[PDB]
Amino acid sequence: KKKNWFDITNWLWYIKLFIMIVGGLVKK
Repeated sequence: KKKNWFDITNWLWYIKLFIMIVGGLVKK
């Protein structure tokens, strides 16, 4: 489990969604 935690693909969804939740605030 913890040895595979470096696979950014697990938490990549929250990164892609960060642009969706902000919409217009994406530029900061």
